[PDB]
Amino acid sequence: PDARSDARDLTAFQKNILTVLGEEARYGLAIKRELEEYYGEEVNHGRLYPNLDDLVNKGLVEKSELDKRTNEYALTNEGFDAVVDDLEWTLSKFVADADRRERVETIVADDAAALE
Amino acid sequence: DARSDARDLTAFQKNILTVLGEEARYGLAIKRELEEYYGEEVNHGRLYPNLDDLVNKGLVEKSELDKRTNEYALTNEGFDAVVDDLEWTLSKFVADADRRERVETIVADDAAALE
DNA sequence: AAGTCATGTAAGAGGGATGACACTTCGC
DNA sequence: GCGAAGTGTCATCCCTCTTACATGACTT
Ligand SMILES: [Mn+2]
Ligand SMILES: [Mn+2]
Repeated sequence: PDARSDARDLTAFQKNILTVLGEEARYGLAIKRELEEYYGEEVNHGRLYPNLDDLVNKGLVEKSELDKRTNEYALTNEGFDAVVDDLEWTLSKFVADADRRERVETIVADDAAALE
Repeated sequence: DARSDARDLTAFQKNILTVLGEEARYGLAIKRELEEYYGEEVNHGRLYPNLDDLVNKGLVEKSELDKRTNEYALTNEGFDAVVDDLEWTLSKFVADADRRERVETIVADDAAALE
């Protein structure tokens, strides 16, 4: 399977969900909480749990159980490709100049400093 | 703030801005690259409503190439929206060494395609 | 058992898409 | 003129989010 076919028509909310899981697997309300900080507003859980179940059936996210009241959601290999594919597509269109490039390099470098 | 504008944007609109980040284009030119991204035919009745809706938000400047042609381009505010949801996904992707190595290889293979 | 936590779920509501129909303008 | 390019517009479908209500599970 190729992620492009199933990961280029997702809503911004669904793409932001996969971006979150790209950092590491989280449970339902942990994704809700880190999405809420991006938007600056509340994220109605009635919007989150259905969007994650759609992302699950498409093969982008997997659903495992921590308790049985809690589910830890994590990207499938296809889902990881979905994030990589869209990141390649943005950098393709952002790295249009030598100036644009190193703006990315320092963006990465700064994020490399943030780990320890 | 850039995140304020960036956060409230359809995916179809984030794609329009990423298109204009590469180069300022005219209406249907944007359409054709969005068709090459989606693998779909992009209804122009959907391209122009949003395009003008991004001009209402201040992220796109609608100039005029010819009396029948418009040239769309990103504003400074428009470009800062693209930068900061680039920064957002890169902060979440760069989670370890191999994710950093992977990114900089993309930018390397990307920067080599500019000749 | 009490108070949460975590998730499931549907009706109505809300907002963009579809698929046309229209105008002007350019090139031959 | 004639065809096409480029864009403007909307009725309606379409689909998602909102906004609640709902349950079982973990902690004490
Ligand atoms: Mn909630
Ligand atoms: Mn069209």
